[PDB]
This record gives sequence, structure tokens and C-alpha cells, in this order.
Amino acid sequence: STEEEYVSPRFLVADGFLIDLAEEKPINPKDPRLLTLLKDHQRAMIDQMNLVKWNDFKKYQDPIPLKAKTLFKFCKQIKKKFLRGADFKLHTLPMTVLASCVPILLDDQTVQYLYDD
Repeated sequence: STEEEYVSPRFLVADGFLIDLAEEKPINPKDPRLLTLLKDHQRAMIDQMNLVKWNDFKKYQDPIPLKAKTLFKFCKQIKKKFLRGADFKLHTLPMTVLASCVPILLDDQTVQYLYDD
């Protein structure tokens, strides 16, 4: 869903992502440290929310376009250089642009990037 969802005072869901409001970044819903950080009931609410599975990003060679409504309001951004492709979207550097982007760390220690489509 698009609508913002309460999990705890520290944790919010927006645009398919769970956001750590204290660190101002998304966190993988399957991050092992949510066992400490959230109670059972709160983790159970997250399972009922159909969030983006971060494992699906593993293959992606390009940064990730999101038709987001609110996510970028809560997350620290950096500016990164990308190729602007003829598909009008961003592609990794081997026409360039700088984009405000949200870095995310994956299971295997790869860095991906969410940007606002």
C-alpha cells in the first residue's frame, strides 16, 4: 500500500518499505536485528503488510525506480551519478545525471539505490 502504516514509535511502513525513523533509512523486513528491536506482535503486523522482498534486488544491475508517495520524506539521501538511458530511467556507470538516491545494504553486502520515479 501507499498509505503510511504505524509499526512502533521507531518504525513506519511506506511505499512497500519498512523505515527506521531513528536511523532515517529503510531496513530489510527480514533483518535479523528486528527480533530484538520489535516485539512479536509488531513483526506479525509486518507479515500482514506485503512489503518488498529485498532478495529480489540481488540481480538488479541498475538503481531501483520507485513510484513512491512518502518514503523519501523519511530517508537520508545522497547524490550519485548515473547514466540516463533512452528508456528515460537511470543506469549504473560502466548522458550522465546526478540523482538524489537512498542507499540500501543487502544480504550479500551489495549496495543498491532507491530513487523517486
